[PDB]
This record gives sequence, structure tokens and C-alpha cells, in this order.
Amino acid sequence: DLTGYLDRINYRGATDPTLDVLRDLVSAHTGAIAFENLDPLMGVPVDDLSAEALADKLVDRRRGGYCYEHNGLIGYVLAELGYRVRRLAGRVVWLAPPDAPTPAQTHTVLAVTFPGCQGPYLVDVGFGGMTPTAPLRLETGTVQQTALEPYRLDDRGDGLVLQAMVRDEWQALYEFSTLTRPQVDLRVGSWFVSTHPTSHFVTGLMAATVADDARWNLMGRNLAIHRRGGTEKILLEDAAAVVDTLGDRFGINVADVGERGRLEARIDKVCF
Ligand SMILES: CC(C)(COP(=O)(O)OP(=O)(O)OC[C@H]1O[C@@H](n2cnc3c(N)ncnc32)[C@H](O)[C@@H]1OP(=O)(O)O)[C@@H](O)C(=O)NCCC(=O)NCCS
Repeated sequence: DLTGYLDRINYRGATDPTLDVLRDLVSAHTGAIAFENLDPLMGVPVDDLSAEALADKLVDRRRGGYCYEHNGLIGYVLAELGYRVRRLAGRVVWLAPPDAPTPAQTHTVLAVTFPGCQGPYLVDVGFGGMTPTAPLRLETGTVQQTALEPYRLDDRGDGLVLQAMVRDEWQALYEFSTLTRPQVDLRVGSWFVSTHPTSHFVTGLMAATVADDARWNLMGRNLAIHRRGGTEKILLEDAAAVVDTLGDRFGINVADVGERGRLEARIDKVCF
């Protein structure tokens, strides 16, 4: 802690708080720690947002987690490296209507600065399927390239909206204030998302990771692989198959959950 972590993400690795080092960290982290909701899905809330609790889960126990766990963790880490970290909250609007009941603030992201930096950067290793896998400049109007899809920040409110080009369209991901939010608001937001019985993190399975050079997205028993925009689709045949995929492909420590019969029947109910 940090050698636990820098080793878990396989970064090796210079540690000075520079732009180069921020890009490489965000790259290794998103390549090694899957987005997943196995806990909420198993009726285990995500409540404790401390460095010790998140480190224990996403590093020592070799699990993934969601936005609060991912951006919680990588935030304690950059802080330690001597980056300056502000936590922000956001509402998710990915594939929202029209229809749109205003969404809850169920997302958290980071505004990061460092010595001699050219302005703030946005860090979000916890969105899931569409997470930006590079730090983005906290500036509006500029189209910003990554190893995968391009990103753009626009004014909305009061706040910003992050969009990404997917296929032949700009799609909105989440809206957010640049105001710092206290840890306690993050914890309230996490309680909601992990325990509210109509939460999609409670009622279905979702996983995401990046294995080169592509998004591997799991939603139920549907696995989508987006490489260079092209989507390949795999329908997993049974719950045993999905648990195996979570273990091999998504590199999650499934026994940590961790009676495989019990995970398999939740998956089967869910699912299935
Ligand atoms: C569950 C999740 C990982 C799965 O994403 P997914 O498997 O690609 O499916 P989605 O519902 O997100 O996307 C739907 C469509 O967009 C397409 N798409 C998504 N990403 C794409 C990309 N990288 N390139 C091309 N197409 C893409 C999908 O193929 C699908 O198209 P289709 O059904 O019309 O063929 C994702 O929706 C997710 O991470 N959820 C959001 C998390 C959240 O609420 N925020 C974090 C707070 S904790």
C-alpha cells in the first residue's frame, strides 16, 4: 500500500506525480481491475469507502468494484504520490431518454492537479463500460483521443457533461459539478446504489474490463467485445459459464464471494 497496489496493477513504473505517470497509472489500473457489482448483487452493500477497506478488497482480495470503489482507491493512491485530488459527484445519463426522470447522483469522479500541470484533469477509472482509460483535461470543447474511444467535455448547468463518440455519435455519459464533495456524501450515494431494491446494481450483473485493445462488457449473460468500434457478441450458456468468465476474462477472484453454488443461483435467478 502502495507496493501492494502498484504490483496488483502491474505498474513498474516511475512514481513522480507527472502527466506521463498519471496516464500510465490510469492505463494499468483500468487494464487490471475490472468494474463489477458482485457484492451489491449478493446483497452485500458497499458502505466503507476508506483506503483500508477499498485496498483490502480491490488489491489484497483481488476483486473489482464499482465507481465508488475504483475512484475511491485510485484517489487515495494519487494523493499518496503527491497529486492533489478533489472528489466530485455526478448523475449518470448514459443511454437515457427523453423520458428521463432526473437521475440520482450515483457516480463519483476525480479532478486532479499536480506540480506544473497544464490545468486540472478528470480521472474516472470507475464508470464501467465507457470509462475513459486516460486522464482527460478538465476543459470544455476539446475533442480528446484515448487508446480507445474519443472524449469531449461540454457545459451543462452549472456543471459539465462528459461525452464519448461511440460508433457514429457523441453519447452522453454523466453530468457533474466541479464542486468538491465530502466523503460522507459519497458514502450516502454508495449506500443507495448498493442497497436500494430497484437499483440496477442490486438486480442484475454487470462487469467491464479492457484487454487489448478492447472493451469487454458483461451485462447479465451477454458478453460484448468492442474492438476498434466492431462489436462481437457472446451469449453465455449457463451460470457456471458466467462465473468462469468472471474468473478468467474479468480476472475477478470469485471464491472471495465465495461459495460458488450460491453465486451460481443468484446468477441463475438474475440472469437467466
Ligand atoms: C453494464 C455495462 C458494463 C455493459 O455495457 P454494454 O455491455 O456495452 O451494454 P450497454 O447497455 O452499456 O450498451 C448498449 C449499446 O451500446 C453499444 N456499445 C457500448 N459500448 C460500445 C463501444 N465501446 N463501441 C461500440 N459500441 C458500444 C453496445 O454494443 C450496445 O449496442 P446495441 O445493443 O445497440 O447492439 C455498462 O452499461 C455499464 O458499465 N454501466 C454503467 C455504469 C454506471 O451506472 N456508472 C457507474 C456508477 S457506479
